[PDB]
Amino acid sequence: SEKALEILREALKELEDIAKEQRKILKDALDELREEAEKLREDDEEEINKRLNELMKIAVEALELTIEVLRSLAESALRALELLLKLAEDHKVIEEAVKLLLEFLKKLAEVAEEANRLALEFLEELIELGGDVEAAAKASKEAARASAEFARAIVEILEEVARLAIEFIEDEKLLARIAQLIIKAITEIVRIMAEMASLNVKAMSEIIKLADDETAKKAVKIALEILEMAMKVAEEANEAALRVLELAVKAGGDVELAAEASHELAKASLEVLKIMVEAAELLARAAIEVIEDEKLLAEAAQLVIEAIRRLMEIMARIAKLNAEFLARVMKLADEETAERVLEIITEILRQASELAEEANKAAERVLDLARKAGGDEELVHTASSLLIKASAEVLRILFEAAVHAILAFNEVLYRLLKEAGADEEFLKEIEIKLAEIEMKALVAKNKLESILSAIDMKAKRGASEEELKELLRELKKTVEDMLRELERLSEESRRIAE
Amino acid sequence: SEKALEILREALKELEDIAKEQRKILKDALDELREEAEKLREDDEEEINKRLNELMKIAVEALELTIEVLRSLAESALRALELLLKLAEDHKVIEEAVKLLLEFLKKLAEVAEEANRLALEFLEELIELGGDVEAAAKASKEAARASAEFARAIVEILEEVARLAIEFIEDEKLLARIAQLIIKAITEIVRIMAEMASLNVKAMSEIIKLADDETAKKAVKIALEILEMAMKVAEEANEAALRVLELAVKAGGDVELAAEASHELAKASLEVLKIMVEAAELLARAAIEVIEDEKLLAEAAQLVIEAIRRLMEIMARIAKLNAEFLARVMKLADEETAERVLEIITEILRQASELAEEANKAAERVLDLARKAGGDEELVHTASSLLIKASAEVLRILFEAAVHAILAFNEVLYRLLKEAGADEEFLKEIEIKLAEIEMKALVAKNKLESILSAIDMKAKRGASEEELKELLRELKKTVEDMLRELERLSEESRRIAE
Amino acid sequence: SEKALEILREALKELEDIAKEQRKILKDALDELREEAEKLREDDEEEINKRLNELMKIAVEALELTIEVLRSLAESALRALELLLKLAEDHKVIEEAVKLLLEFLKKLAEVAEEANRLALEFLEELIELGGDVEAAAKASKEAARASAEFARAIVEILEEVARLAIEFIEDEKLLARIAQLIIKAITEIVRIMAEMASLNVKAMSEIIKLADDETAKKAVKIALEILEMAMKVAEEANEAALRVLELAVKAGGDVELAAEASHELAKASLEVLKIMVEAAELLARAAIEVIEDEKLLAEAAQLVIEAIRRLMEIMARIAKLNAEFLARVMKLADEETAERVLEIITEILRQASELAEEANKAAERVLDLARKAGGDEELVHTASSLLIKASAEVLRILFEAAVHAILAFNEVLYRLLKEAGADEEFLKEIEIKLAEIEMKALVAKNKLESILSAIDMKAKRGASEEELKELLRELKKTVEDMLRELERLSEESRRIAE
Amino acid sequence: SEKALEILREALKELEDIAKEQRKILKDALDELREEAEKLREDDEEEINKRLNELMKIAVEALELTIEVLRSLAESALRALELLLKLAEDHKVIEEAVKLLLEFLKKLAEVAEEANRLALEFLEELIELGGDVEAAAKASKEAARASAEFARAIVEILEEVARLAIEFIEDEKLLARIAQLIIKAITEIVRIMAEMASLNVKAMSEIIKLADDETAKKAVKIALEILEMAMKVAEEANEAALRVLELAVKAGGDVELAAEASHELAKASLEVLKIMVEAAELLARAAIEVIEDEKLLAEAAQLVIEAIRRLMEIMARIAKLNAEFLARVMKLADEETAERVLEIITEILRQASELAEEANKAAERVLDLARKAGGDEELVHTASSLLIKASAEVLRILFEAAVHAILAFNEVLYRLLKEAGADEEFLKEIEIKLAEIEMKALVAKNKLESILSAIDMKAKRGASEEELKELLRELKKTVEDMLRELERLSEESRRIAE
Repeated sequence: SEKALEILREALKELEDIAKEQRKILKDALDELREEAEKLREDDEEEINKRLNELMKIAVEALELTIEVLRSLAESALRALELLLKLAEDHKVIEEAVKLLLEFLKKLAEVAEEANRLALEFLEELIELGGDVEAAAKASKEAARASAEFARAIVEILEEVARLAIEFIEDEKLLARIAQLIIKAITEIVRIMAEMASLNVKAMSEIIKLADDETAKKAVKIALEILEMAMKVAEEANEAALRVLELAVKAGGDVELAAEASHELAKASLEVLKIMVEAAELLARAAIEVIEDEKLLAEAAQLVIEAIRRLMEIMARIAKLNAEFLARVMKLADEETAERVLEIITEILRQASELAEEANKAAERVLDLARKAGGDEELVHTASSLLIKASAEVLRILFEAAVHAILAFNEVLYRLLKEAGADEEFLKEIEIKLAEIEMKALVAKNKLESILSAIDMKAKRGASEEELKELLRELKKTVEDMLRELERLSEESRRIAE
Repeated sequence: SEKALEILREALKELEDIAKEQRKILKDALDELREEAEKLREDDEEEINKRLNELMKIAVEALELTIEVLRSLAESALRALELLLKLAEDHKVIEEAVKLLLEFLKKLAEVAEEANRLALEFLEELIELGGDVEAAAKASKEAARASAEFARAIVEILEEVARLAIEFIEDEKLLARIAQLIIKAITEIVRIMAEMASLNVKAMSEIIKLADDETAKKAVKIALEILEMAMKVAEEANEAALRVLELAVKAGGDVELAAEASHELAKASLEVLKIMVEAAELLARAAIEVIEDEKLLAEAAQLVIEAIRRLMEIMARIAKLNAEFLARVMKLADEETAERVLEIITEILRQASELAEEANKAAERVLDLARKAGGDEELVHTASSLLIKASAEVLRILFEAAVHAILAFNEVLYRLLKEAGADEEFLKEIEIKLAEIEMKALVAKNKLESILSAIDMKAKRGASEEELKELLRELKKTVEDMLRELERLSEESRRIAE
Repeated sequence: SEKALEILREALKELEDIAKEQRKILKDALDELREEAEKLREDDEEEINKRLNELMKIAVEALELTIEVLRSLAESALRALELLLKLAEDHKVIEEAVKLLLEFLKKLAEVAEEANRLALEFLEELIELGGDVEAAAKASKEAARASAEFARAIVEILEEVARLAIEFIEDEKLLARIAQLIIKAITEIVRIMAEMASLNVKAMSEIIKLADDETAKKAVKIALEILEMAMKVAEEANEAALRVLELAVKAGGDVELAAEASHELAKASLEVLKIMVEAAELLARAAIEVIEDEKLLAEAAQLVIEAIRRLMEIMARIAKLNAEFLARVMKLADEETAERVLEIITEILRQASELAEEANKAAERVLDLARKAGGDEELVHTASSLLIKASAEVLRILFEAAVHAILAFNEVLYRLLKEAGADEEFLKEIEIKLAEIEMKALVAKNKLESILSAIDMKAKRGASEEELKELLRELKKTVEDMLRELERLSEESRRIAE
Repeated sequence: SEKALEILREALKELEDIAKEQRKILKDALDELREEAEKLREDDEEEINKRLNELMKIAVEALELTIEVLRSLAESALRALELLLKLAEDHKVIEEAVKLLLEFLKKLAEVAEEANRLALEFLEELIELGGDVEAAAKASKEAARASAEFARAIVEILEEVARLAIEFIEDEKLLARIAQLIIKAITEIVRIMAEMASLNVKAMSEIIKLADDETAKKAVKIALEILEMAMKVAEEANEAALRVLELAVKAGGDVELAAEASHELAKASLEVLKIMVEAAELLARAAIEVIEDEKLLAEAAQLVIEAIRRLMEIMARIAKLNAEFLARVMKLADEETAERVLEIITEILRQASELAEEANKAAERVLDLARKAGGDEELVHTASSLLIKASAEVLRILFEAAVHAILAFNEVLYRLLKEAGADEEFLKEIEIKLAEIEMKALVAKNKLESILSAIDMKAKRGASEEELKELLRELKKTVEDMLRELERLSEESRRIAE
């Protein structure tokens, strides 16, 4: 039993050591490359303009190779855990092995972040030397894409570890613990990936300082591209984490603990999307302060606006998906953990609305920094219209999620009353009051849709921004009023019940 | 029981209210757009020529959006009925709920027609201002296409309501009532859609007044296009209505009542195709009186002729399809409701032949208005040849339907005699006389095909129109004589039977 | 019983009457077209050059339409027989009905041949007037293609009648009679189709008289195209006839009678391919005597050579397929009908070899008429090489068929000895002598392949024609010697048996 | 029994005779072609330049035809064996028949090699006459491709014979004998095919002597192409031979004998890949000594380097595949034949490493002959980098195979201990020590991957060749040390066991 845990501990220690040695090998090769570049700095314009691009290309190739080595190390660690699980029938050693393997994959993603940071700081030391700016930006984007690929591979290995633990586990007290531990590890991986992407965006922001109008615009374009792919990694980590929590719930893992795990996952990923908003806003600030035009200025500002639009949409989508998972788990849960899950869903949706509002403040700050820098006016108006439309979309989706939570909680109240052997006429009265809840909820949803339609009509027509802000304030008042009324009606249904 | 009916009544009242409020929102936004256009009328030629097109584009976007809101309201009303059906085991409340929901979907399609009328009257107020004519026609066609999409969505929701009523219903007296009520609602929807399309064609007819020869021809082209898509909606409404009547017949719904429902459906849809013929004829009159050419005149006249050809063909197809459904239901029916169904089929085919003849009179009026306005002669001859061919095609198809009705009635007489335990030699004599009926029917069909072939030969060769009219009179005499003879032979078979 | 036969007789009489009336309608319309053309002959060069082509196009449209009417009549007659078969349990009336329906489809294909002859004689009366030659040839090819389509439709209706007779029949004495009657009808249909194609080729041969070098070459090209599609109809009629004979054999139809039916089918289709060879040779004679060149002369001669190559190949393929069917039926047959089937297969292969040799004489006559008219020499050498290769291919295939017949007869002798309860050691000696037969047969086949390879090597190298004729004489001597030896070895095996 | 063996002996003697006669026919036709060419040599420049190419084309057509005849002979011999197997229940005659048929297919491939040699010597006698060089090279490549197609057809016939013997055989002592005999025959076929390809490469090497720089480069290109397709035939022969050995093992064929058969197969195919390396090196020597340039010289040298890269890769792949087969058969084998199989795998991997090192020496000799002849420097550096990468790849793959062998042997030791009914705690200790073996093996594999990654990083960066040679020496030291340590750990596990 414990001897298998010690053998896996030794193998994971050796894999951590080889990962550290591979990072040192990357640093050595990057140092050699930088020394060659510095030696060539003294010894034509075309010579430098060509060799610096070749050197950044082979340096990104070296980073991609070290990412491949680290991913192979991760797969071998997963295979080691697979060996250990087979070699063990006990639960204590199994849980200890999963904890140790999650720690190791955390350290491995940390080494990968250090390798990415080395590649980007070397690209900076190269731009010091006078290399290209479009080529440097492209090499940086390739670095970030290989890093995001490593993040996805680690997420899949974490999902496979969760699946092995589910398959070779017969208890709930421990299986839900493994669920929450795997979820903590996935949030850690996505935080490290978002940190890598934020560092790469800051590097592009320090690159655009010495670039031509068009070259700076291309740099901003592919910096928003790397932010888009980091967002894709965040969404994929969320989906895999939620798959893991669904598997355990399916296997009987504690209900309230899985609810707390999904809440913590939603919180961590909303913080990740917030830090990506922050990175995009810093990039937009630098672009506006260096782009130096009247047309490409507004073009880069509008492109950052599309990135923030996608950030808002992904915030809303992750909030809706976690609210729906909590709704299913509520459907399965209990008399009182169901109300705890409804309260937790309300918490997650309040957090998502707050972060969507912070994203709107970020986009408004970017559009004001584009106004003060004197950009195109049509582009700025279109960006403001797009943010009004996107904020309305987030209000719509979060309201739909809250209504779905209220419906699921009412259905759980009814399921509890039916299980507790109440009267038939009484249960008919409860099911008709729940039908009332659903009718008024559908009506509220379509009323929200109608008011959103009116706002979008005025927006595409080209209304003033102050006007749309007041109209959106009205829509928010209406949606909050309708949620409060629907909650009051559901509570009166519950009171009629008991 | 009744409480669920009242809850659904309240939800449908609120959905009717939100639909009315959405129509008011559309009117408000259209008023704002029209005021902006009028304010710009006073304040370049390019400025106006561009902004008026942008304004018509965003106004049609507003109409498309209000159609989307109304369709979402329809889906939510269907979901409300789904809730109510589940919440009810009683038949009276179920039937009352279906009646109320059909009334609501009638009012919803009415609101959609009002929204379409607003969009078209606004496009007219815009052409008053001097916008484009091709762009105005394209915006009008987009409006009509979104309206036809709403009509199809309502038809599918009606079919889903009929299917829910079929699934949650255990009786024939009431289930056939719901069948005929859903069919009345589908005829109402298709009448409203045809009215929207006729109004849009009249709007295009009032547009072509101030358009260039080619611009007027493009306007006429896409007005016939909107008539084609309204015809497609009529055919789809027929197919869905017939699917609904087949489902109930399958479930045991009264036979003679389903026959009366299919007869009324055929009658209403033939009136719809008649009003579309009328709209196409008015459009052709206006085009000929404004196109002002010798080549594009005949081109627009020939295009209206192709539209009338398609109208004739769809009249014939709907008549054949309803005659075939009545033939199947006859196959299932009875001793005497079978003869009632044969009489009703004769009525439907007489009505279809009368409306095909009225369509031929419409096309002849259009070709005479093209002759008097001095158009191309080859195009007019080709149009007359196409109408002779299409009228012959309708005669062929309606005759095939009548023969199929006679065959089905004879088969029902034989099935009745076999069920009533008659002799074996006697039943053999009856089945051989029915084989006689079928032999002479096949011969009659191929004789009609041969005479039609001779007419088409003379037509493609380029015969005179008076000549083809006399030859078509001869073909009609022959087909009526053969139908009378086949009916007499079948009646003599029935007399030999009893 | 007999009353159903009389009712079908009446329906078929009426369908024959309507077919005759449709032929009269075609003659009337063609007469009207020819009168219009003659009236225009007196009343520009472009006027005539355009209107004559339009008139031939609409005349071929009239022919295609009359073919459609005749095919619909055929389908209705099949449906009448279907009614009659259902209406009858007796065998005598069923057989009489099938005989009458085959007679009717014979008369229908005869009317179709008369219609084709009318269309082609009208195209001739038009070329008298001075129409195009390429357009006239294209209209003639379209006429022949519609006629071949009618021939295929009739073949499929004959196959369907054979299948109905098989399905509704319980005896062998009569079922094999119906098999041989359907086969006679299919041979009649393919003879009529080949006659239509030969008449069309003769019409093209009388057209090329007044055509330009290139126009005459195009006429010859598409005349060989119509011969190719008539060959396709012959092959398809063979395949459908053989499918019919296989079905009956499967159903227990007399074995020796099915063998005689396949022999007669092979004989008739070999005569059909012979008459197509004759038509191609007449076309080549006319082309060579009118093409009047040194390059296009040899081009048309080489194209006729490719047509004759395809004729040889299809002769060989039909012979092989019928020999294989007889081999299967032998496998099923008997002690002595098996030897009768082996003798009949020898007869069919002798007939196929004789007709392949006649095809070679036809191609040699064509190449001599191209030599005497002074054509290109490379093309003539390539044509002679292609005929040597094709004659060698036919020798190979027919020898393979004869060897397959000998193998099947030996296998039947062994099956008979095993069924008749002979000794085990004795049956082992017989099966090893049959293995000897198969070994030496495989060796003979590959020796034939090797000698054919040597001839083809010398041919592609460009050997003299007299030389290849002597080498082919040697290959024929070798194949006949090996067949005689293999037959002697099989007969000695049979003698060792008994 | 024996009589069937004698009948098959007679048929195979006749097929050998016809093959010999076909070779004589090819020689006769080639002699005639060469005489025509010599006669034309005396009797324009364009005349010769065209007719010599036409003559080489038709000569390669003659060779392709003789290959087709020989393949048909092979198929007929397979069919003869199929007859004989059916005709025999005894094992002695069956084995004698398979031995005789393998001898015959050996003689047939020998005749095919003689035909290929005749075609190539005739192409040489033609280049004596002054034909093209690109066309001669293309004709030679077509000859070699048809020869490789014949080699593949023979390999498939050998696999089919092995499958027939497996299907109609009930014993292991004899079935494993047939397995090893079929494997010897497949090694013989692949040796003959490699000899044909080496002769063709030598012919191209004697062709490039009188070719233009670009023409010589094209000749070298397609000579390496024929070497590539001969390598493909070697790999396919290996795969089919291994399929055959797997089938017998599946059927119960002796285990240790199948291991010896796979070892001998691997040895023979490694010798084949060695002789292909030798042919490529001779071709590169001739090219460098005749190409006479500074750019195309290095281009041809780099192309030979890619061919040697593919040779190294295929050596490694065949070694890995045979080691994996021996690992499976070990998994099935025994207590001591398992250690014999581990020793044999060590032998095969030592042989594969030695031949990969010889391939590296060949490529280094080619690059030194390109350095001394003064070629491009970038191309030579890229070739040296490619060989360092390929040698590292072969080290990686062979080490993976050796580790897989050690894992399989440990698993067999554990399976033996579990079968021999040892204690449960004892078996748990053994399975945890085997888990130790697997952990340290995974760590060793990823350490090898990391060091290989560092070498490839330095290589793509453009390190010096002496430097990479020392780094590769270090990687080899590390891999040998890790294999020795893993073997010592496994042996200590086995000692703890017993």
